[PDB]
Amino acid sequence: MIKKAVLPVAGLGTRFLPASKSIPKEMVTVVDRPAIEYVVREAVEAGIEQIILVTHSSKASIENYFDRNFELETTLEQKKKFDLLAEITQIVPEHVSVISVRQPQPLGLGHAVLCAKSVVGEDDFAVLLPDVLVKDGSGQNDLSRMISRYNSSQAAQIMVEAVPDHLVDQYGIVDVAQSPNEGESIAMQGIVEKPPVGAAPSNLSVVGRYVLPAKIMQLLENTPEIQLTDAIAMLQDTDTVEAYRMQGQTFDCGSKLGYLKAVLHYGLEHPKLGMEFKQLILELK
Amino acid sequence: MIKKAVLPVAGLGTRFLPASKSIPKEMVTVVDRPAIEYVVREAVEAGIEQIILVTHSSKASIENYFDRNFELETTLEQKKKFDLLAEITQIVPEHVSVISVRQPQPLGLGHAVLCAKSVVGEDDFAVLLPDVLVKDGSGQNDLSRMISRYNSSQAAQIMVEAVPDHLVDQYGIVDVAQSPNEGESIAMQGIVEKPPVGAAPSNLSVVGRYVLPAKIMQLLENTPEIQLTDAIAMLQDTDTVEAYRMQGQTFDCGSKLGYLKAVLHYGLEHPKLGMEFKQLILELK
Amino acid sequence: MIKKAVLPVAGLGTRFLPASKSIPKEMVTVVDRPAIEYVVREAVEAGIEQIILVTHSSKASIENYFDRNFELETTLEQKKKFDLLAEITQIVPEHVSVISVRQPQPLGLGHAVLCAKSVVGEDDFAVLLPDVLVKDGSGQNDLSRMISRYNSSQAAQIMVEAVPDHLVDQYGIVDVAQSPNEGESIAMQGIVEKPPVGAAPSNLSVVGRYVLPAKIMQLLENTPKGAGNEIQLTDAIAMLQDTDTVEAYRMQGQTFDCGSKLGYLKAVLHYGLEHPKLGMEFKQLILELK
Amino acid sequence: MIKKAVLPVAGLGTRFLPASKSIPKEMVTVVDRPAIEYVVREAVEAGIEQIILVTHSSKASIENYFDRNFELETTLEQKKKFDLLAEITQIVPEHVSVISVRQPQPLGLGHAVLCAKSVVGEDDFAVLLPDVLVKDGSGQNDLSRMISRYNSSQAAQIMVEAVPDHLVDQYGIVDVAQSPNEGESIAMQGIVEKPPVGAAPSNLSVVGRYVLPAKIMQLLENTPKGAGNEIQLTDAIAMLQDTDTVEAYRMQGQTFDCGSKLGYLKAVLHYGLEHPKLGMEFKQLILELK
Ligand SMILES: O=c1ccn([C@@H]2O[C@H](COP(=O)(O)OP(=O)(O)OP(=O)(O)O)[C@@H](O)[C@H]2O)c(=O)[nH]1
Ligand SMILES: O=c1ccn([C@@H]2O[C@H](COP(=O)(O)OP(=O)(O)OP(=O)(O)O)[C@@H](O)[C@H]2O)c(=O)[nH]1
Repeated sequence: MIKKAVLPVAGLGTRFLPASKSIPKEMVTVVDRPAIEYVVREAVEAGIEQIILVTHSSKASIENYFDRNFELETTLEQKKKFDLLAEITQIVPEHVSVISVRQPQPLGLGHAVLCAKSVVGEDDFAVLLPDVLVKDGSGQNDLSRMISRYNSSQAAQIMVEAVPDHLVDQYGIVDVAQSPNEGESIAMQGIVEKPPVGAAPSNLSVVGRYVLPAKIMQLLENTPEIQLTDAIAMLQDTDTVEAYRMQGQTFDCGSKLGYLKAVLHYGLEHPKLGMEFKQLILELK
Repeated sequence: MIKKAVLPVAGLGTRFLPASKSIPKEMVTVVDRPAIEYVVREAVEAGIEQIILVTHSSKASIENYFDRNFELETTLEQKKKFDLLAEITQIVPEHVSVISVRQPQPLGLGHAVLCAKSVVGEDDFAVLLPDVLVKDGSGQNDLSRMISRYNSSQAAQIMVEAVPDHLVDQYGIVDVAQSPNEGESIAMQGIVEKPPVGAAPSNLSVVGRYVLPAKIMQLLENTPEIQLTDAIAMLQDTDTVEAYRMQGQTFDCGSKLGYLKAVLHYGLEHPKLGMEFKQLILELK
Repeated sequence: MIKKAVLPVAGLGTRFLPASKSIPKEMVTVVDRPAIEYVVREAVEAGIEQIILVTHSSKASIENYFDRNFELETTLEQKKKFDLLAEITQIVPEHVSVISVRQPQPLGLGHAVLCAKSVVGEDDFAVLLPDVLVKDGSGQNDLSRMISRYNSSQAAQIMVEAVPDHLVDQYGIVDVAQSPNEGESIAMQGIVEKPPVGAAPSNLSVVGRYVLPAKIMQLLENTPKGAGNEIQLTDAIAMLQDTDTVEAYRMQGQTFDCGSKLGYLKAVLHYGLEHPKLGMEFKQLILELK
Repeated sequence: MIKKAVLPVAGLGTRFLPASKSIPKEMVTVVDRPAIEYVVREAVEAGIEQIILVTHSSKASIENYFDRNFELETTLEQKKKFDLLAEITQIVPEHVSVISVRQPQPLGLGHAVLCAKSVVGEDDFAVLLPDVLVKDGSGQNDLSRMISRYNSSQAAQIMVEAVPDHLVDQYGIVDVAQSPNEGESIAMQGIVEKPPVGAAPSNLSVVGRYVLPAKIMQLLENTPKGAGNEIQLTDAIAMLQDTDTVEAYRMQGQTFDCGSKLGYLKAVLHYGLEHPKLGMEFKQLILELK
């Protein structure tokens, strides 16, 4: 049922500078590969088949990464390095397609999603914010848990995670009666942006993963900058909308410390370099 | 009904070299603008709303041309040149979208179209070969004549034009009982590629404009290189397929002489420079 | 003798839109190649060895033009188009180097030439404005003549061409005593911008070809007007006047301004006709026009 | 004294895939900036003024890094992030020029340095391999020491570092008589590639930092092996031996090979810890690991 995902990648990264000065914030290297690969992986391992990049003129290198590189391939055949040729050819299955649409101007997330309207048509769809990485410890990643819940419930889904009470002021936070269990959804009434450290209706931050109906493109055409949460509220007035509580862990690769935490955590766990990396950490003091 | 058009632009141009050495053959300048603009114009003036570029890693400059250029725009505001700012902002209507999908490898036109399968879905669609320019003398361009004929007849359409008998050997040529009139279609049985100057079943060359059903994506998955005409033949075995005979004139911007003929002909007729150009020609001898 | 040339190619090409919305002005097709090829050819046929491109972050396609393209070469081999592959491989003699340096911000032509300071060092150099094409010549080209002149005289050289009396307000024209003969120089004491139709000191227009000494870099670092128009080349040449002779060289040849849309079409026509292979078939296309 | 450095940065980065599939190896994030920033910093802190990038047609992002980004600057202004805008504006001292020349085909390191011939001219120059980071130092850095050494002695200088006896087969190691002290040089008579574990002429590894005279360009034009491995730098330095002293300089500091995936992670760790702002909070992330 849910086969399309919008990845809004058009935004420059003022928060991961100068790393992203001359390359997309999404192509910054997490262990041995760009951060966007962990996000595209996440989508594909949860049944996506059309990755829709809403992109900017400065970000060919993102499209290129999921395309074939003639000169680099046919100097891994001139040399005899077919292990590597495997790492640059088979990034996503033959049946997964990567599409591009440009965001003319940076008029917000809701505007980004709306640029995708031509491509999503009547299909429901996932939204995945590339600067957030999500790490699963099971065999069903939180995007898949969330999609199967959309599929049965037919309620829009918004991935959330609890934050310390003293930082609710840094995040979108959901208006929810009771906090659901790790892995399940509750009904939600709306999102409060950056509520003061006293007056939040939960400790559950909007993490940056959504499943939404085609309907919302209409809603986005008619908001009071176009911001997503406005269209999500407008959705309240017709349908049920649930907040999904993730089982996994997040890293904001936008913040310098969230990216250094992603390198450490994803590195300890790399198939090959994990044990040799664990070693390099031990040798430090 | 017919709202999507596939523009296969992934092919390098060995025939317009060195012009296209470091820029796409499609961005070569015809009077005062890239050749791709005449083709996108053609599609939009005939009711297209999703231009689908099947593209290559070397061709960002094509996507860029239909996107906004921050630094160039906001030094036409620092300067006070709003006539020009009009020529770089309003290339295609707000409601026309430009989509990109990459052709991994150059496995032929039929492969190019098939790369578009994710985006076309069940919709019927137009195919427009960018290195051919088409010039109309009426108020209905041959792509529009051809689309309205698909719409009523439900028969796939293949734009054709008559060639001298001594050059049938340079072109795809249609197998057709009688030649239709300029502006109308006949039934056709197949295309013969480059038949010898004796044994052609008509003098009507395949010009490089099609209207096809979604069906053909299935057909293209199952051809004996994947070449379009094979899938078109396979279509014969189920549906009627008509050859449309254009009222207009062509220029192959692929050949050095067809491009010099496009500059002359399109230049004599430029809103502003037409009369000043006509002048420059007169002054020559 | 003179081995180095600065091509300032960092402009956003506002005069030639939308053609240059998304590719350099310098990569516009004149017949069958980009304009920049005709300017590099001209330099090279005058013994220039080092082409110094003062460039902008979107002008990679200029640099790619004089470099080798793997995927393009290998598709030409696979099609056994060997003469073509030989042409797109030898764009510049093998002894010719193409360098790049960035113009950080677009502060005009003197600031652009100042950006080549480190690559020019103590050498004397030509400047070629790439938006001007200069065609025609019996033997050696106008740039060669003007260089042999800089070599003998050791006077800065500024290429000028005679314009009709009623258009001298469209041009920088030079303060000279008498107009020299075609292919000769004369001392000049200033250039006036868009002089008034009545009273201009000659009919000889500044063309966009210079031979200057390294000295000029030090002068470009000490010309005012930094916030108004930023660094003006004519102001630095004015300062050179104070210690050094400066001469106006008069072309034998004929220029074409591929900055205007209408000068571009003049060039396509004139180069088209003279094209060694298409010229005759292109004349044929013209005749057939009515 | 020594004002010029060639950074050969034209490789396709096969050792560091898929990280470098679609961005230069040289633009890989080490903590919070690309690797190339650390190599340019090092050169500059040793009085290098002209950075000469020998580059490939896909390495624009390297050149864009040391240039100004209009759209990026104007979005930083609109967000009143003025300290950041000041940082991304002054990446290199204002007296430092970054030049580019293309390596037409990938024929190895001597062919790359030969591509800088026209920009080096008669000047003596450093070569810095950008895939090697060199950290640490009490006062002036290893490259400064090695340059002041090239200045006094007028002997080609090759930076070497002591490796464990059982790994000398992973390295080019130098034929020296005695190993010098850290921060000192000694005459060397050859480098042997991956010498055998038993018998190597020292434990001092070639690091990828050189000070060479212009002479070497003429030698690089006359070293054989053109079709085998193409032009080898060690072959040209061997030929320099024939007329000129050549010395091995021993680092005070410590290198990191961001060509391997595992040397990259060493660098991130060691630079992370020493990062002037994140170091302490990054140590904190390590402690919390179990
Ligand atoms: O107009 C918009 C806004 C946001 N986004 C998407 O949302 C995120 C916005 O990325 P930003 O560039 O806005 O975030 P940042 O961390 O650099 O911080 P500031 O610039 O606010 O200081 C990115 O993931 C982007 O792709 C868009 O694509 N377009
Ligand atoms: O695999 C293919 C084949 C063809 N095409 C599309 O069809 C045309 C093929 O363009 P070509 O590059 O094949 O044509 P050319 O005129 O340069 O001649 P040769 O290379 O054959 O010598 C272009 O319009 C291209 O976009 C593709 O997009 N992909």
